[PDB]
Amino acid sequence: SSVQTAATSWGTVPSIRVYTANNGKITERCWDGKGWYTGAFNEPGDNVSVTSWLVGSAIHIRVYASTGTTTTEWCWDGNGWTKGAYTATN
Ligand SMILES: OC[C@@]1(O)OC[C@@H](O)[C@@H](O)[C@@H]1O
Ligand SMILES: OC[C@@]1(O)OC[C@@H](O)[C@@H](O)[C@@H]1O
Repeated sequence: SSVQTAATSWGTVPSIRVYTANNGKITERCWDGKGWYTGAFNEPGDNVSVTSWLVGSAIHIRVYASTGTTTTEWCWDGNGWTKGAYTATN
């Protein structure tokens, strides 16, 4: 019924990313210290989770988008979103 969210953050500002699964689609809202805005992530999914990590000054984000029993990993590594290698046999 209600939307389903996942959130991650990094640094001291901080930067925050909030992913919302709604009606089969996952979108992204972003905060970098100035106000909330809509991010570049939009992919199919009924469920979302996220994790992120820093390597020095580089942020790496992994978003896990699921529809049915299939989970697709999406990867941010500084140069746009790319499909990750994650697989599972659910
Ligand atoms: O604009 C900020 C942005 O580039 O930050 C990294 C990712 O969260 C992207 O989806 C997002 O658009
Ligand atoms: O750089 C992308 C990648 O290798 O990062 C680590 C894991 O998230 C993998 O599934 C993914 O393909």
